[PDB]
Amino acid sequence: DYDGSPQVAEFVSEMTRDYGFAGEQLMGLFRDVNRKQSILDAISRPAERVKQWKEYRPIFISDARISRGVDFWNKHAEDLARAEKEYGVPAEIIVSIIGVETFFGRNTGSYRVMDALSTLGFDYPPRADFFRKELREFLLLAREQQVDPLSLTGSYAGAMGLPQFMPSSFRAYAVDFDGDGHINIWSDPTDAIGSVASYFKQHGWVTGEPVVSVAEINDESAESAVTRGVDPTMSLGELRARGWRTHDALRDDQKVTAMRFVGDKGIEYWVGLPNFYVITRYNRSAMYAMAVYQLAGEIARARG
Ligand SMILES: C[As](C)(=O)[O-]
Ligand SMILES: [Ca+2]
Repeated sequence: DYDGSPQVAEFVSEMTRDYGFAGEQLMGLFRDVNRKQSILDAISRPAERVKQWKEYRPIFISDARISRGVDFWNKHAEDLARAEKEYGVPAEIIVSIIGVETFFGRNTGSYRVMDALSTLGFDYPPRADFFRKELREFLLLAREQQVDPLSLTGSYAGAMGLPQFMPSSFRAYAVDFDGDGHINIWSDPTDAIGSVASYFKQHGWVTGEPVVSVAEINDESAESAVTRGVDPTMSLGELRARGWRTHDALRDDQKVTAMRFVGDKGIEYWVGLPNFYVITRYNRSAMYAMAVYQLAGEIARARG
């Protein structure tokens, strides 16, 4: 497959030139790497019908998902208490991220990271440059952990372990959280716990600030302020000047988003506060962040 590709040889040339790898051994690795046809079909898929909150929320706030989230919390309560004390990130949020990303380990990943990132970085032009950056960080992270690169698994796009970190997030955020010398986000829940918290804190999480606020609108023209995407463009003072009223009497000066969900029992208006934006840094989706925030609430409810 990648035995003698020109681009593969030019990737190995940059690896031995900017990061000091041994080209010969590096090209012995790529001889054992498989091009995954199923990955190409997956990422070649076109626009997939986005779901209404009415249908999206019940997929992730299920009795099974919550129940297993309390078990996960019970089992690692001491590491979660440690992560929340050191990083200022709520424990229910950490559990909820892991429960949403992998269902607490049930869906860690079906492909070898080396296959996924190679297939993409060398056989998918639209984002090849991106997935060759991740391939590079992955070879770097496999060297740092002294693990062998073919033993690591992940999603079709190369997200790894319980928190589904892509290689670059692994190198920049993952932490050795039980003091044993390794960073094992695949099967060491302690490192998963600490790694998610390090991610959130380093993406701007403010400890003690609320995440979301229920909102009302004075007029249907205020729906023109619904945020297209997850990037805020106004302060809360702006949005309120547009006809949005938050039940919470929160300060004006802060960047917010405005959301209109078609919920279980009618239209739902939400204002996403900065911390809510930190959740979307994990996956650029308004419904994702809402499912994570509410799931963390259900699990904290059921745990007591
Ligand atoms: C896909 As990620 C949580 O490493 O940005
Ligand atoms: Ca560790």
